[PDB]
Amino acid sequence: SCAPTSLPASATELPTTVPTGTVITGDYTGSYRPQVHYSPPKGFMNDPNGCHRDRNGTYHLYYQYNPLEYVAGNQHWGHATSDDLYHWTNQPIAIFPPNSTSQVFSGSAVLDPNNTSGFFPNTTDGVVAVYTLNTPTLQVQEVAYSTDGGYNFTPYENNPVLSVGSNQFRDPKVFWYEDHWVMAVAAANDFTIEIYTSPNLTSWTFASNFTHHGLLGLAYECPNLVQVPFQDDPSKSAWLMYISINPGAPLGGSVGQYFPGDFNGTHFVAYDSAARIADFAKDNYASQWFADTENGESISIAWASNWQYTQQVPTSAQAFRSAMSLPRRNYLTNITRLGWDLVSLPYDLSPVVGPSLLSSSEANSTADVDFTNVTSNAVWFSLNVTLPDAAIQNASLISADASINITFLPSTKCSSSSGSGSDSPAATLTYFYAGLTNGALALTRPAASSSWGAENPFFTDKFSYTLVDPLTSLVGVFDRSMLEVFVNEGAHSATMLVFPDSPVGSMKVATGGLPEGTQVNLQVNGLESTWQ
Amino acid sequence: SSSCAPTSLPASATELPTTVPTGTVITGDYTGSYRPQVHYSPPKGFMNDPNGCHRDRNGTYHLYYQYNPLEYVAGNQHWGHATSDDLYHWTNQPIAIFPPNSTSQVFSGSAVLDPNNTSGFFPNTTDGVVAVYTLNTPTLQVQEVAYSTDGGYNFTPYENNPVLSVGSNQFRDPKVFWYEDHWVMAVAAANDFTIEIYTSPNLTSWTFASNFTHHGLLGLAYECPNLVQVPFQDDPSKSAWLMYISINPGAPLGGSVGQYFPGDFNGTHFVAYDSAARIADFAKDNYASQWFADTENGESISIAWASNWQYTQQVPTSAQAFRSAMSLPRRNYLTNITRLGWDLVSLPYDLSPVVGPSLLSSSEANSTADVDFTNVTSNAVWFSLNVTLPDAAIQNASLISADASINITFLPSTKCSSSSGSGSDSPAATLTYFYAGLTNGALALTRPAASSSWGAENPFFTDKFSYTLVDPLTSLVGVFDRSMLEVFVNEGAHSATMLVFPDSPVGSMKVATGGLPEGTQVNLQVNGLESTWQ
Ligand SMILES: *[C@@H]1O[C@H](CO)[C@@H](O[C@@H]2O[C@H](CO)[C@@H](O[C@@H]3O[C@H](CO)[C@@H](O)[C@H](O)[C@@H]3O)[C@H](O)[C@H]2NC(C)=O)[C@H](O)[C@H]1NC(C)=O
Ligand SMILES: *[C@@H]1O[C@H](CO)[C@@H](O[C@@H]2O[C@H](CO)[C@@H](O[C@@H]3O[C@H](CO)[C@@H](O)[C@H](O)[C@@H]3O)[C@H](O)[C@H]2NC(C)=O)[C@H](O)[C@H]1NC(C)=O
Ligand SMILES: *[C@@H]1O[C@H](CO)[C@@H](O[C@@H]2O[C@H](CO)[C@@H](O)[C@H](O)[C@H]2NC(C)=O)[C@H](O)[C@H]1NC(C)=O
Ligand SMILES: *[C@@H]1O[C@H](CO)[C@@H](O[C@@H]2O[C@H](CO)[C@@H](O)[C@H](O)[C@H]2NC(C)=O)[C@H](O)[C@H]1NC(C)=O
Ligand SMILES: *[C@@H]1O[C@H](CO)[C@@H](O)[C@H](O)[C@H]1NC(C)=O
Ligand SMILES: *[C@@H]1O[C@H](CO)[C@@H](O)[C@H](O)[C@H]1NC(C)=O
Ligand SMILES: *[C@@H]1O[C@H](CO)[C@@H](O)[C@H](O)[C@H]1NC(C)=O
Ligand SMILES: *[C@@H]1O[C@H](CO)[C@@H](O)[C@H](O)[C@H]1NC(C)=O
Ligand SMILES: *[C@@H]1O[C@H](CO)[C@@H](O)[C@H](O)[C@H]1NC(C)=O
Ligand SMILES: *[C@@H]1O[C@H](CO)[C@@H](O)[C@H](O)[C@H]1NC(C)=O
Ligand SMILES: *[C@@H]1O[C@H](CO)[C@@H](O)[C@H](O)[C@H]1NC(C)=O
Ligand SMILES: *[C@@H]1O[C@H](CO)[C@@H](O)[C@H](O)[C@H]1NC(C)=O
Ligand SMILES: *[C@@H]1O[C@H](CO)[C@@H](O)[C@H](O)[C@H]1NC(C)=O
Ligand SMILES: *[C@@H]1O[C@H](CO)[C@@H](O)[C@H](O)[C@H]1NC(C)=O
Ligand SMILES: *[C@@H]1O[C@H](CO)[C@@H](O)[C@H](O)[C@H]1NC(C)=O
Ligand SMILES: *[C@@H]1O[C@H](CO)[C@@H](O)[C@H](O)[C@H]1NC(C)=O
Ligand SMILES: *[C@@H]1O[C@H](CO)[C@@H](O)[C@H](O)[C@H]1NC(C)=O
Ligand SMILES: *[C@@H]1O[C@H](CO)[C@@H](O)[C@H](O)[C@H]1NC(C)=O
Ligand SMILES: *[C@H]1O[C@H](CO)[C@@H](O)[C@H](O)[C@@H]1O
Ligand SMILES: *[C@H]1O[C@H](CO)[C@@H](O)[C@H](O)[C@@H]1O
Ligand SMILES: *[C@H]1O[C@H](CO)[C@@H](O)[C@H](O)[C@@H]1O
Ligand SMILES: *[C@H]1O[C@H](CO)[C@@H](O)[C@H](O)[C@@H]1O
Ligand SMILES: *[C@H]1O[C@H](CO)[C@@H](O)[C@H](O)[C@@H]1O
Ligand SMILES: *[C@H]1O[C@H](CO)[C@@H](O)[C@H](O)[C@@H]1O
Ligand SMILES: *[C@H]1O[C@H](CO)[C@@H](O)[C@H](O)[C@@H]1O
Ligand SMILES: *[C@H]1O[C@H](CO)[C@@H](O)[C@H](O)[C@@H]1O
Ligand SMILES: *[C@H]1O[C@H](CO)[C@@H](O)[C@H](O)[C@@H]1O
Repeated sequence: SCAPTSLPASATELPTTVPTGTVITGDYTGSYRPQVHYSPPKGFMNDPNGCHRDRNGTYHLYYQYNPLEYVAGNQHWGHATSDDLYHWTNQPIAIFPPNSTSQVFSGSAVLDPNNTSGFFPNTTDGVVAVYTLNTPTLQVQEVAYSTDGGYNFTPYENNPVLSVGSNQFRDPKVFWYEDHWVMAVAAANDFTIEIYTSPNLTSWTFASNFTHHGLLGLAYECPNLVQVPFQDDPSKSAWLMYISINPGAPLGGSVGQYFPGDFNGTHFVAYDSAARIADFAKDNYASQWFADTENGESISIAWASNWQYTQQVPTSAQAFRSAMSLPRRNYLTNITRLGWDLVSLPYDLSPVVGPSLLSSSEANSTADVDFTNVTSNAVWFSLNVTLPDAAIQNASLISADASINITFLPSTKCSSSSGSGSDSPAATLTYFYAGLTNGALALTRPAASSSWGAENPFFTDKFSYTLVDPLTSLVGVFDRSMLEVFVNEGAHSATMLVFPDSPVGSMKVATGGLPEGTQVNLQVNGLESTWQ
Repeated sequence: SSSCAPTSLPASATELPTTVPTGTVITGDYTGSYRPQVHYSPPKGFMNDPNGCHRDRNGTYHLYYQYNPLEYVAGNQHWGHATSDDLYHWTNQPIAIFPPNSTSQVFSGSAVLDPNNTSGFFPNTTDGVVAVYTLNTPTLQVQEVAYSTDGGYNFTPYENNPVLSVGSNQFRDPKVFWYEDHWVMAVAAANDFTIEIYTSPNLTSWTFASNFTHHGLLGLAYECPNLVQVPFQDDPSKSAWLMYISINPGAPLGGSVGQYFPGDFNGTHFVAYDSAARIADFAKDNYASQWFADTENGESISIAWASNWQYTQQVPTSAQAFRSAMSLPRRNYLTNITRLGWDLVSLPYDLSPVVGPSLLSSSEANSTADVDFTNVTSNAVWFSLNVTLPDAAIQNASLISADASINITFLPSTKCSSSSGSGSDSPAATLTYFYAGLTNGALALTRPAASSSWGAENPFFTDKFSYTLVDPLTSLVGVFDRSMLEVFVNEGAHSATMLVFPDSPVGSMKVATGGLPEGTQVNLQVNGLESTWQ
């Protein structure tokens, strides 16, 4: 059969009061509902919050949650748990505002195993949440603590723990550094990340400012100050300041940027004055790193949307708005010429990988992969290309036509008669080894595939990144309404929402003009739903 | 007389010579349905970066440009030359600078007047022009000098060229200017993401002064640096220095883009006021901006190449005898905008010489004005929309309806299009702005894929661009010129250059406002523009 395109009113109707102590029940069957990404059971989700791995290995994801509407507001912290970052268990709402005229904005969570806070005299797995409380006139930082492993939180009796008398002061990311707690918090409309320190998470002292770096956009948000291992040597690492900006991103709306540098417990110093954008498309925002991971592990997740159209995407009839990105493992590397680069790769996908749909070593060919049998409507693919040494040593031996095309094509079996009726691909990827646009990689969601997408004036159709080195590896995940691509071992990555009128039913992978002796290896797998 | 511009031209108008003409102006047919009528485009062939931009002592503006006279793609670079007194009415001139042989190219550079004969080239004239440009060879990029004594038409190479080599193949686009007591060159160490600053007493001996490295967006290369002094918009007695750098490829929208840095320059060092990156244009088709040398005091005048390296060599205009047009000429200022602070202002240079008949004037709020310009033979229009919100709405924006918006749509001609079936009526370009609601301050500029078979199929021809204001939109000015739309927001605070290649020519425009607060004043003015070629 075919995934429903709209759900019964009982699956999409939202409560008039926020459920306390109860898990919100969700129908995850909609034709747009991602099957291996997190999305809330009902309602509207945005930024990931309080991300941490507990001592039993369970990942806790919290998130900005409107349980009452399909648009942003009434923010609570939703909560889901996973042991593998793919199979999620919805949990009751973790943090509630004190009244209907306040909202629980973004923040972070840490384990306090040594009871620095004083909240945990008889436990070693105390969790402290540090979050922004939004009121009509102020944004302040507050603490709440959990003794049950991060399910139920109690507000700190002397909240707030930090106010500067500002209405633009939010998204505290807290972490342990040697002998004290560090908070990175956004003085959002001043384009400043403020660094504060604390011995106990409740009394905070100003250390330093990081101001007017990289792209300003209209606000700094969701700062993450994290230590990231080197891809080619995970014994080595550097600090990275990751800043989300919204609005005012170059593609429009929201985007993440980063700065490699040094951190010494009080001051972050960037290695240079350059601006670096994390993702070359527009649906990757508010990346948050999981606290309490071990040495050599950098784990993050982002909200896979854009503030310019997140509240207008056509999924509310399927009981949700917004999904998280694939969970990510991060590295730092140097790429040819450009130097510093934030590597993003999908966190181990093995737990959701299903049957092989195609395995091919054919070069200069077109492989058609039908996945109308894959009930998840989600696929993974990996394409490796190894050029002959002669082509690496002399690039003038590569034909101008040497290229790769990947197209995701609409289902004939589950086609909508109401949409475009187009045979337009839902999504395309094009790369040129040489010619006039040498190294250029285009990722597109053709307007002709989506009535909604064509009409939305911010739903940009085409994205590109230009490689210096030849493309040697490409990995992708398509999950009903999302495509993520990872180029050259995660050197470059892009997160793109797609809302085709007809569900994707097949994909074509074409290579052509590749030099004599070029090795091509393609693998495609159906993914297994984590919700069904 | 024709009723519709030709979409394809006779082979005589498009066929390119097999040898580069010397001493002769290349003849051009400027009638194609995509040929801009108030922007500069080469008579035939392929153009890119503006070069050697300067005003001579007679008040004549000289535009040079990267020129392939032999193909409709980049290569065989010479300097083309056109002159104007007003930066709208252009006169094509013979090719100004030629490579020494068939295996070298004249890459980008700048030109200056040397009235005091610092160079030694001009013992008997105060009208000497010196061009400083990159010579590209298979293995090297070096800086060379050439001088003109006839007012910038014919150049002679300096006998001891090159004037500057560092043994690099990525070393180009020198912009030279006078600072107090010496010449300054800003030149790109392109693949090192460094602008090198050299000084010279005479334009032929250059000394290294300082580096400006790894600032703003890196892209894949730094190109065409401009280090210029720009007056304050609200106070012409004040100014600051600006480092303007083009990057290609690797721009965030894909391909090529311009960025800038406000700062201080003292003759040897440029120091940015902060570590922020600032993008000049919020669309895709504005690159290699160059400032005119030797303007009057307090006039900052620039022009850019209105294209993108990802599709400039593939745009469907070669059948109309050209590839590439320059942007409108721009008057530049610096200002502070709400919250963001420093901002490069770009406004169209005085358009009065090309303004034709008024097509529409409206004071109506919450209405739709339909403007037919099928009778405007230039197929080019200017519009200005002013909006004055009531003070109550300025002081408290929660008083503005979520519906408060402006929509501008450019619609295909019924008079010059006989096309039928799906997509036939798609707008060629749209502009949408919201005062409030979920995307408050958001301005979208789009070129619908459905309007252009070529644009839909090109994988780099991005359909939608946006910029988000902090302040309400109070002014919007635009020029549509056959195949180009440029928009200027809030007195040139924000600007965008966007190419459009609709299957049918544009014949009409709709301007709609809705949901505007009670007592909002709106003024809309639209004029046909007069062709500068015809
Ligand atoms: C993947 O899709 C792209 C289109 O997005 C294909 O690229 C295009 O390929 C053709 C064939 O090489 C190009 O045509 C050629 O034009 C040049 C002149 O520019 C000519 O010298 C060649 O003989 C040929 O006729 C076309 O320009 C090009 N389009 C773009 C936008 O670059 C690509 O071939 C596809 N690759 C595969 C493996 O399917
Ligand atoms: C001012 O900036 C210029 C341009 O960045 C500097 O010259 C450049 O210096 C670097 C470092 O010495 C050179 O990079 C290196 O190149 C060699 C050759 O391929 C390579 O073996 C090394 O691994 C390294 O990447 C670069 O070639 C060179 N570029 C140019 C155009 O000369 C210059 O040193 C700076 N001067 C000062 C005083 O800061
Ligand atoms: C650190 O950064 C903050 C934020 O930019 C600075 O505080 C701001 O200071 C300016 C100038 O007085 C005020 O106009 C803003 O309203 C303040 N913003 C906030 C969030 O308070 C602070 O002065 C900086 N401190 C240091 C030591 O540089
Ligand atoms: C201009 O066009 C836009 C659509 O692009 C109109 O926007 C919609 O406005 C209503 C409120 O009036 C919202 O509820 C919709 O969500 C908006 N659409 C989008 C895509 O955001 C806008 O009203 C139009 N304005 C005028 C003056 O015609
Ligand atoms: C709601 O709580 C916030 C602090 O949490 C307080 O500032 C505000 O006054 C409260 N509002 C009402 C209506 O009680
Ligand atoms: C809790 O810790 C206190 C010290 O603060 C100690 O006296 C007591 O034995 C502990 N109680 C339990 C149940 O472990
Ligand atoms: C981890 O498991 C232990 C033993 O089963 C249990 O006591 C503890 O509560 C668990 N911790 C968390 C954070 O769930
Ligand atoms: C945290 O440390 C500060 C500074 O010593 C102290 O004043 C404050 O009381 C501490 N808070 C708690 C809850 O221990
Ligand atoms: C951190 O480094 C800064 C210089 O960037 C220095 O001023 C400060 O004292 C250092 N702090 C510590 C804790 O070493
Ligand atoms: C990248 O190269 C720089 C030298 O330019 C070096 O200092 C840094 O450690 C390198 N980083 C990685 C991740 O290899
Ligand atoms: C691919 O096709 C190119 C272009 O026709 C040809 O030169 C080459 O032999 C082919 N290479 C492979 C690996 O099949
Ligand atoms: C591509 O290469 C990577 C690393 O060498 C490997 O893990 C992967 O299985 C390869 N994929 C294919 C389709 O051969
Ligand atoms: C062309 O002129 C350049 C610059 O003088 C020189 O380097 C190059 O060798 C010349 N090429 C030939 C083929 O003469
Ligand atoms: C330019 O000035 C330098 C330094 O005084 C001098 O050596 C050089 O000969 C001059 N060049 C000419 C062409 O006069
Ligand atoms: C220009 O300023 C720099 C510092 O920014 C200084 O080192 C240099 O001496 C100055 N040069 C002149 C000519 O004043
Ligand atoms: C912008 O504001 C800064 C700080 O007040 C000031 O130094 C600068 O001169 C201003 N620039 C303009 C163009 O008004
Ligand atoms: C425009 O219409 C809105 C209702 O949509 C109304 O509130 C407003 O008063 C009108 N404004 C003007 C200037 O007529
Ligand atoms: C808008 O006002 C400006 C001056 O503020 C004026 O130059 C322009 O002609 C006006 N345009 C309209 C639409 O009234
Ligand atoms: C969801 O859209 C589908 C199109 O496949 C319809 O069949 C259904 O009625 C609902 O509108
Ligand atoms: C979504 O809307 C469709 C209308 O076709 C129904 O099929 C479904 O029950 C739900 O209301
Ligand atoms: C509300 O009712 C619908 C059917 O109309 C069910 O799908 C759902 O489980 C709930 O009972
Ligand atoms: C649940 O909510 C959805 C989205 O608003 C509706 O389409 C449905 O009928 C029910 O109200
Ligand atoms: C669930 O119930 C608790 C009980 O006090 C409320 O505080 C909460 O807002 C929600 O309604
Ligand atoms: C969570 O909400 C459910 C709704 O039925 C209750 O059963 C529970 O007591 C808690 O309020
Ligand atoms: C230019 O394009 C137009 C499209 O209608 C044709 O009429 C003409 O013959 C030429 O192809
Ligand atoms: C433009 O179209 C004409 C035919 O109308 C041709 O002569 C020319 O080669 C180009 O295709
Ligand atoms: C002149 O050039 C144009 C573009 O290639 C052709 O359409 C025409 O036939 C002639 O070759």
